[PDB]
Amino acid sequence: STGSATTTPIDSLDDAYITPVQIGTPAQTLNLDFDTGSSDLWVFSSETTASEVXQTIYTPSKSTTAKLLSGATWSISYGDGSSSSGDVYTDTVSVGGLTVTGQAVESAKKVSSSFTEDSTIDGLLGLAFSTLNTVSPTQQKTFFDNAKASLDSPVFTADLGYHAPGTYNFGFIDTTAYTGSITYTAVSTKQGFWEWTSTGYAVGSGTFKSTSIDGIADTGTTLLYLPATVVSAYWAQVSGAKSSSSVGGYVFPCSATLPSFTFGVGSARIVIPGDYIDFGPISTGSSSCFGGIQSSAGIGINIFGDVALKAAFVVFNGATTPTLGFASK
Ligand SMILES: CSC[C@H](NC(=O)[C@H](Cc1ccccc1)NC(=O)N1CCOCC1)C(=O)N[C@@H](CC1CCCCC1)[C@@H](O)C(=O)OC(C)C
Repeated sequence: STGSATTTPIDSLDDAYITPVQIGTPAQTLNLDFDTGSSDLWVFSSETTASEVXQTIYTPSKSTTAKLLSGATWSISYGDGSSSSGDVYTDTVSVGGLTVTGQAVESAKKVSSSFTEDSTIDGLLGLAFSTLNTVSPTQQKTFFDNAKASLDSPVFTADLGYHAPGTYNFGFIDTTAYTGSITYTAVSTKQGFWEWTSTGYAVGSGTFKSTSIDGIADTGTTLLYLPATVVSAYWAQVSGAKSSSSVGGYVFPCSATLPSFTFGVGSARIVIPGDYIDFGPISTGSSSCFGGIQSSAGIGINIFGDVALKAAFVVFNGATTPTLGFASK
Protein backbone atom coordinates (compact mmCIF):
# COMPACT_ATOMS: atom_id res chain seq x y z
CA SER A 1 0.00 0.00 0.00
CA THR A 2 0.81 3.67 -0.26
CA GLY A 3 -0.64 7.00 0.84
CA SER A 4 -0.35 10.53 -0.55
CA ALA A 5 -1.65 13.61 1.29
CA THR A 6 -1.48 17.33 0.65
CA THR A 7 0.22 19.48 3.28
CA THR A 8 -0.55 23.18 3.53
CA PRO A 9 1.07 26.07 5.37
CA ILE A 10 -1.08 27.22 8.27
CA ASP A 11 -0.42 30.93 7.56
CA SER A 12 1.30 33.29 5.16
CA LEU A 13 4.63 32.89 6.96
CA ASP A 14 4.94 29.08 6.54
CA ASP A 15 5.02 28.84 10.35
CA ALA A 16 3.88 25.20 10.19
CA TYR A 17 2.22 22.75 7.84
CA ILE A 18 -0.99 20.85 8.37
CA THR A 19 -2.09 17.60 6.72
CA PRO A 20 -5.55 15.99 6.93
CA VAL A 21 -5.82 12.78 8.95
CA GLN A 22 -8.89 10.58 9.15
CA ILE A 23 -9.47 9.05 12.58
CA GLY A 24 -12.13 6.56 13.59
CA THR A 25 -15.23 5.02 12.08
CA PRO A 26 -16.90 6.92 10.52
CA ALA A 27 -13.81 8.99 9.75
CA GLN A 28 -13.28 12.23 11.71
CA THR A 29 -10.98 14.46 9.69
CA LEU A 30 -8.51 16.55 11.70
CA ASN A 31 -5.66 18.71 10.39
CA LEU A 32 -2.48 17.59 12.14
CA ASP A 33 1.07 18.92 12.14
CA PHE A 34 3.31 16.10 10.88
CA ASP A 35 6.32 16.41 13.15
CA THR A 36 9.52 14.47 12.50
CA GLY A 37 10.81 15.88 15.83
CA SER A 38 8.37 13.94 18.05
CA SER A 39 6.62 10.59 18.19
CA ASP A 40 3.11 11.08 19.53
CA LEU A 41 -0.11 11.22 17.51
CA TRP A 42 -2.30 13.36 19.78
CA VAL A 43 -5.45 15.29 19.11
CA PHE A 44 -7.82 17.87 20.50
CA SER A 45 -10.72 15.82 21.76
CA SER A 46 -14.12 15.75 23.38
CA GLU A 47 -12.08 15.13 26.58
CA THR A 48 -10.13 18.42 26.28
CA THR A 49 -11.00 21.04 28.93
CA ALA A 50 -13.63 23.18 27.18
CA SER A 51 -12.04 26.52 27.96
CA GLU A 52 -8.82 25.26 26.27
CA VAL A 53 -10.60 24.40 23.02
CA UNK A 54 -11.01 27.25 20.53
CA GLN A 55 -10.01 23.45 16.49
CA THR A 56 -11.73 20.34 15.18
CA ILE A 57 -11.90 17.67 17.86
CA TYR A 58 -11.85 13.87 17.92
CA THR A 59 -14.74 12.26 19.83
CA PRO A 60 -13.77 8.67 20.66
CA SER A 61 -17.37 7.78 21.70
CA LYS A 62 -18.48 8.51 18.14
CA SER A 63 -16.01 6.01 16.65
CA THR A 64 -17.09 2.39 16.52
CA THR A 65 -13.43 1.27 16.18
CA ALA A 66 -12.06 3.27 19.16
CA LYS A 67 -10.71 1.15 22.02
CA LEU A 68 -9.48 2.59 25.31
CA LEU A 69 -5.93 1.55 26.04
CA SER A 70 -6.55 0.77 29.70
CA GLY A 71 -4.25 2.43 32.21
CA ALA A 72 -2.27 4.34 29.55
CA THR A 73 -1.50 8.04 29.86
CA TRP A 74 0.73 10.52 28.04
CA SER A 75 2.32 13.92 28.62
CA ILE A 76 4.56 15.81 26.23
CA SER A 77 6.38 19.08 26.00
CA TYR A 78 8.02 20.50 22.89
CA GLY A 79 11.15 22.57 22.20
CA ASP A 80 9.08 25.77 22.10
CA GLY A 81 7.72 24.98 25.59
CA SER A 82 4.20 23.99 24.48
CA SER A 83 2.61 20.91 26.07
CA SER A 84 -0.39 18.62 26.37
CA SER A 85 -1.44 15.42 28.15
CA GLY A 86 -4.24 12.88 28.37
CA ASP A 87 -5.32 9.30 27.86
CA VAL A 88 -5.02 6.86 24.96
CA TYR A 89 -7.26 5.10 22.47
CA THR A 90 -6.39 2.80 19.63
CA ASP A 91 -8.34 3.47 16.45
CA THR A 92 -8.22 3.33 12.67
CA VAL A 93 -6.13 6.14 11.22
CA SER A 94 -5.80 6.97 7.53
CA VAL A 95 -3.43 9.40 5.86
CA GLY A 96 -3.76 10.04 2.13
CA GLY A 97 -5.56 6.75 1.57
CA LEU A 98 -3.11 4.66 3.67
CA THR A 99 -5.00 3.01 6.56
CA VAL A 100 -3.51 1.72 9.78
CA THR A 101 -5.66 -0.21 12.27
CA GLY A 102 -4.89 -0.17 15.98
CA GLN A 103 -3.00 3.16 15.88
CA ALA A 104 -2.56 4.83 19.25
CA VAL A 105 -4.51 8.10 19.23
CA GLU A 106 -3.57 10.16 22.27
CA SER A 107 -6.61 12.16 23.36
CA ALA A 108 -5.80 15.45 25.07
CA LYS A 109 -7.39 16.16 28.42
CA LYS A 110 -5.54 19.51 28.48
CA VAL A 111 -3.45 21.59 26.06
CA SER A 112 -1.16 24.57 26.66
CA SER A 113 -2.04 28.11 25.66
CA SER A 114 -0.24 28.19 22.31
CA PHE A 115 -2.28 25.17 21.19
CA THR A 116 -5.54 26.89 22.20
CA GLU A 117 -4.42 30.05 20.43
CA ASP A 118 -3.69 28.31 17.11
CA SER A 119 -6.99 27.52 15.46
CA THR A 120 -5.40 25.74 12.53
CA ILE A 121 -3.63 22.87 14.33
CA ASP A 122 -5.90 20.11 15.62
CA GLY A 123 -3.04 18.03 17.00
CA LEU A 124 0.23 16.37 16.01
CA LEU A 125 1.27 13.27 14.08
CA GLY A 126 4.75 12.41 15.25
CA LEU A 127 7.19 10.81 12.80
CA ALA A 128 10.39 10.57 14.86
CA PHE A 129 11.41 7.19 16.24
CA SER A 130 8.96 5.42 18.52
CA THR A 131 11.45 5.49 21.44
CA LEU A 132 10.41 9.13 21.97
CA ASN A 133 6.71 8.33 22.39
CA THR A 134 5.40 9.58 25.73
CA VAL A 135 2.73 6.96 26.50
CA SER A 136 3.21 5.13 29.80
CA PRO A 137 3.49 2.43 30.92
CA THR A 138 4.17 1.03 27.41
CA GLN A 139 5.26 3.36 24.64
CA GLN A 140 3.18 3.35 21.46
CA LYS A 141 4.33 3.11 17.86
CA THR A 142 4.11 5.91 15.36
CA PHE A 143 1.77 5.85 12.40
CA PHE A 144 4.79 5.22 10.15
CA ASP A 145 6.04 2.33 12.26
CA ASN A 146 2.58 0.69 12.23
CA ALA A 147 2.29 1.19 8.46
CA LYS A 148 5.63 -0.38 7.53
CA ALA A 149 4.35 -3.96 7.38
CA SER A 150 1.90 -2.99 4.62
CA LEU A 151 3.84 -0.28 2.77
CA ASP A 152 5.33 -0.90 -0.67
CA SER A 153 8.65 0.37 0.80
CA PRO A 154 9.33 1.41 4.44
CA VAL A 155 9.73 5.11 3.53
CA PHE A 156 7.91 8.40 3.71
CA THR A 157 8.78 11.59 1.84
CA ALA A 158 8.32 15.25 2.71
CA ASP A 159 7.85 17.76 -0.09
CA LEU A 160 7.05 21.02 1.68
CA GLY A 161 6.17 24.13 -0.33
CA TYR A 162 7.44 27.70 -0.10
CA HIS A 163 4.18 29.58 0.56
CA ALA A 164 2.51 26.75 -1.38
CA PRO A 165 0.88 23.35 -0.89
CA GLY A 166 3.10 20.28 -0.83
CA THR A 167 2.92 16.56 -0.25
CA TYR A 168 3.64 13.81 2.24
CA ASN A 169 3.92 10.38 0.59
CA PHE A 170 4.08 7.05 2.38
CA GLY A 171 5.47 3.88 0.78
CA PHE A 172 6.94 5.19 -2.48
CA ILE A 173 9.30 7.75 -3.99
CA ASP A 174 7.75 10.00 -6.67
CA THR A 175 10.56 10.37 -9.18
CA THR A 176 8.78 13.30 -10.80
CA ALA A 177 8.89 15.36 -7.59
CA TYR A 178 12.60 16.18 -7.61
CA THR A 179 15.52 16.91 -9.93
CA GLY A 180 18.86 15.10 -10.13
CA SER A 181 19.24 12.16 -7.80
CA ILE A 182 18.64 11.59 -4.09
CA THR A 183 21.74 11.44 -1.93
CA TYR A 184 21.35 9.42 1.25
CA THR A 185 23.20 9.98 4.52
CA ALA A 186 23.48 8.01 7.72
CA VAL A 187 21.02 8.50 10.59
CA SER A 188 21.73 8.11 14.28
CA THR A 189 18.71 7.15 16.41
CA LYS A 190 20.58 7.47 19.72
CA GLN A 191 18.41 10.50 20.66
CA GLY A 192 15.28 9.23 18.85
CA PHE A 193 15.49 11.77 16.03
CA TRP A 194 16.24 11.74 12.32
CA GLU A 195 19.74 12.91 13.32
CA TRP A 196 22.43 13.20 10.68
CA THR A 197 25.67 15.05 9.98
CA SER A 198 25.81 17.66 7.24
CA THR A 199 29.19 17.87 5.53
CA GLY A 200 29.34 21.66 5.56
CA TYR A 201 27.89 24.84 4.13
CA ALA A 202 28.36 27.81 1.84
CA VAL A 203 26.91 31.32 1.92
CA GLY A 204 25.75 32.71 -1.40
CA SER A 205 28.39 32.41 -4.11
CA GLY A 206 31.20 31.83 -1.60
CA THR A 207 33.23 28.84 -0.59
CA PHE A 208 31.91 25.59 0.87
CA LYS A 209 33.40 25.03 4.32
CA SER A 210 33.76 21.37 5.31
CA THR A 211 32.58 21.41 8.86
CA SER A 212 30.51 18.64 10.35
CA ILE A 213 27.10 19.87 11.48
CA ASP A 214 25.22 17.28 13.56
CA GLY A 215 21.53 18.11 13.47
CA ILE A 216 18.02 16.79 13.03
CA ALA A 217 15.56 16.91 10.16
CA ASP A 218 12.48 18.42 11.84
CA THR A 219 9.35 19.15 9.83
CA GLY A 220 7.77 20.53 13.05
CA THR A 221 10.28 23.38 13.41
CA THR A 222 9.77 26.52 11.37
CA LEU A 223 13.33 27.81 10.98
CA LEU A 224 16.88 26.59 10.25
CA TYR A 225 18.89 26.61 13.51
CA LEU A 226 22.64 26.23 12.98
CA PRO A 227 25.84 26.85 14.94
CA ALA A 228 26.50 30.42 15.96
CA THR A 229 29.62 30.71 13.81
CA VAL A 230 27.78 29.46 10.72
CA VAL A 231 24.83 31.79 11.28
CA SER A 232 27.18 34.74 11.83
CA ALA A 233 28.92 33.91 8.52
CA TYR A 234 25.55 34.01 6.75
CA TRP A 235 24.32 37.32 8.18
CA ALA A 236 27.72 38.93 7.63
CA GLN A 237 26.71 38.91 3.96
CA VAL A 238 23.52 40.91 4.63
CA SER A 239 24.40 44.55 5.14
CA GLY A 240 21.40 45.55 7.23
CA ALA A 241 21.28 42.43 9.38
CA LYS A 242 21.87 42.55 13.09
CA SER A 243 21.11 40.38 16.09
CA SER A 244 18.27 41.79 18.12
CA SER A 245 18.08 40.82 21.71
CA SER A 246 14.55 42.15 22.09
CA VAL A 247 13.14 40.46 18.96
CA GLY A 248 15.03 37.25 19.68
CA GLY A 249 17.28 36.72 16.66
CA TYR A 250 18.74 38.21 13.53
CA VAL A 251 16.60 40.87 11.86
CA PHE A 252 17.26 42.65 8.59
CA PRO A 253 15.57 45.09 6.18
CA CYS A 254 12.69 43.46 4.33
CA SER A 255 13.94 45.09 1.15
CA ALA A 256 17.25 43.23 1.24
CA THR A 257 18.02 40.66 -1.43
CA LEU A 258 19.35 37.79 0.62
CA PRO A 259 22.07 35.34 -0.41
CA SER A 260 21.28 31.67 -0.74
CA PHE A 261 22.51 29.17 1.84
CA THR A 262 23.87 25.80 0.73
CA PHE A 263 24.23 22.78 2.99
CA GLY A 264 26.10 19.56 2.29
CA VAL A 265 24.61 16.08 2.17
CA GLY A 266 27.65 13.92 1.60
CA SER A 267 29.09 15.16 -1.67
CA ALA A 268 25.73 16.64 -2.69
CA ARG A 269 24.53 20.19 -2.10
CA ILE A 270 21.09 21.57 -1.25
CA VAL A 271 20.62 25.23 -2.06
CA ILE A 272 18.12 27.23 0.00
CA PRO A 273 17.13 30.28 -2.06
CA GLY A 274 17.64 33.63 -0.37
CA ASP A 275 13.94 34.35 -0.41
CA TYR A 276 13.28 31.31 1.76
CA ILE A 277 15.51 32.85 4.48
CA ASP A 278 13.27 35.91 4.61
CA PHE A 279 10.81 34.66 7.23
CA GLY A 280 8.79 37.85 6.97
CA PRO A 281 8.09 41.15 8.63
CA ILE A 282 8.31 41.31 12.43
CA SER A 283 4.81 42.82 12.26
CA THR A 284 2.56 43.63 9.28
CA GLY A 285 3.96 46.65 7.49
CA SER A 286 7.26 46.65 9.31
CA SER A 287 10.42 47.56 7.47
CA SER A 288 12.24 44.90 9.52
CA CYS A 289 12.10 41.18 8.78
CA PHE A 290 13.03 38.17 10.88
CA GLY A 291 15.72 35.84 9.62
CA GLY A 292 14.99 32.24 8.65
CA ILE A 293 18.48 31.11 9.77
CA GLN A 294 19.11 31.55 13.49
CA SER A 295 21.63 30.34 16.05
CA SER A 296 21.04 26.94 17.66
CA ALA A 297 22.98 27.95 20.81
CA GLY A 298 19.84 28.50 22.90
CA ILE A 299 18.26 25.16 21.85
CA GLY A 300 21.35 23.03 22.09
CA ILE A 301 20.60 21.07 18.89
CA ASN A 302 21.02 22.04 15.24
CA ILE A 303 17.67 21.81 13.51
CA PHE A 304 17.05 21.53 9.79
CA GLY A 305 13.53 22.87 10.07
CA ASP A 306 11.12 23.93 7.37
CA VAL A 307 13.28 26.75 5.95
CA ALA A 308 15.76 24.06 4.93
CA LEU A 309 13.46 21.15 4.25
CA LYS A 310 11.14 23.06 1.93
CA ALA A 311 14.13 23.61 -0.42
CA ALA A 312 14.44 19.83 -0.88
CA PHE A 313 12.63 16.61 -1.54
CA VAL A 314 13.36 14.68 1.66
CA VAL A 315 13.25 10.90 2.03
CA PHE A 316 12.80 9.38 5.48
CA ASN A 317 13.99 5.81 4.95
CA GLY A 318 12.71 3.72 7.80
CA ALA A 319 14.48 0.48 7.01
CA THR A 320 15.96 -1.30 10.00
CA THR A 321 19.05 0.84 9.54
CA PRO A 322 17.39 4.19 8.73
CA THR A 323 18.83 6.77 6.38
CA LEU A 324 17.84 10.26 5.23
CA GLY A 325 17.80 11.30 1.59
CA PHE A 326 17.84 14.75 0.07
CA ALA A 327 17.24 15.81 -3.54
CA SER A 328 17.01 19.23 -5.11
CA LYS A 329 13.63 20.16 -6.58
C1 LIG B 1 13.51 24.48 19.39
S1 LIG B 1 12.19 23.68 18.38
C2 LIG B 1 10.78 24.78 18.38
C3 LIG B 1 9.67 24.11 17.54
N1 LIG B 1 8.61 25.09 17.38
C4 LIG B 1 8.57 25.90 16.31
O1 LIG B 1 9.48 25.89 15.43
C5 LIG B 1 7.35 26.77 16.18
C6 LIG B 1 6.31 26.04 15.32
C7 LIG B 1 4.94 26.65 15.40
C8 LIG B 1 4.60 27.72 14.57
C9 LIG B 1 3.34 28.27 14.61
C10 LIG B 1 2.39 27.78 15.47
C11 LIG B 1 2.74 26.80 16.37
C12 LIG B 1 4.00 26.22 16.29
N2 LIG B 1 7.70 28.07 15.59
C13 LIG B 1 8.44 28.96 16.32
O2 LIG B 1 8.81 28.68 17.46
N3 LIG B 1 8.83 30.10 15.72
C14 LIG B 1 9.58 31.03 16.43
C15 LIG B 1 10.55 31.73 15.52
O3 LIG B 1 9.87 32.38 14.45
C16 LIG B 1 9.25 31.28 13.64
C17 LIG B 1 8.24 30.59 14.46
C18 LIG B 1 9.09 22.87 18.22
O4 LIG B 1 8.93 22.85 19.44
N4 LIG B 1 8.72 21.89 17.41
C19 LIG B 1 8.03 20.70 17.85
C20 LIG B 1 6.71 20.48 17.06
C21 LIG B 1 5.75 21.71 17.13
C22 LIG B 1 4.54 21.40 16.24
C23 LIG B 1 3.51 22.54 16.23
C24 LIG B 1 3.06 22.81 17.63
C25 LIG B 1 4.23 23.10 18.55
C26 LIG B 1 5.28 21.96 18.54
C27 LIG B 1 8.91 19.45 17.70
O5 LIG B 1 9.43 19.34 16.37
C28 LIG B 1 10.04 19.54 18.71
O6 LIG B 1 9.84 19.67 19.92
O7 LIG B 1 11.27 19.54 18.16
C29 LIG B 1 12.43 19.64 19.08
C30 LIG B 1 12.87 18.24 19.39
C31 LIG B 1 13.51 20.39 18.28
